[PDB]
Amino acid sequence: KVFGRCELAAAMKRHGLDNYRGYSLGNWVCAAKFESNFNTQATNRNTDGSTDYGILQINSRWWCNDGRTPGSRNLCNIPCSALLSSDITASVNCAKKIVSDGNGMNAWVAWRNRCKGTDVQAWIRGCRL
Ligand SMILES: [Br-]
Ligand SMILES: [Br-]
Ligand SMILES: [Br-]
Ligand SMILES: [Br-]
Ligand SMILES: [Br-]
Ligand SMILES: [Br-]
Ligand SMILES: [Br-]
Ligand SMILES: [Br-]
Ligand SMILES: [Br-]
Ligand code: NA
Repeated sequence: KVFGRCELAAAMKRHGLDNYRGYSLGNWVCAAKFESNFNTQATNRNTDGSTDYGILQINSRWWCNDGRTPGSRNLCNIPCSALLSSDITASVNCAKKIVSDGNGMNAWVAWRNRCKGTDVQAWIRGCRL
């Protein structure tokens, strides 16, 4: 599923992402924009053999099991495929764990490089929230 901008903001707020660990809704939406362009089915293979999955491109090295990332962990205790569902519950649950890991949303390199320190409010602007 390819979410619209405000549709995702609504879903993310519903699932309790609005200011989770101090991060405003606009941050999470911006992160999704540049990670997956709002597409739940996005995948991207890393050079280390790991793979990123879903709206927030959560990686198989630490967070999910895809059964093809030698020596990796599954800290979110889910199949990586669950992160590709049109229902973003698994992605949100897992993301809450990642951002609580110590380095905040810096865990998402696209967030740090493209969202961090920007007017993130713009991403939820005009939306009925
Ligand atoms: Br957009
Ligand atoms: Br919910
Ligand atoms: Br915001
Ligand atoms: Br594996
Ligand atoms: Br699993
Ligand atoms: Br599994
Ligand atoms: Br949803
Ligand atoms: Br959730
Ligand atoms: Br933080
Ligand atoms: Na894994």
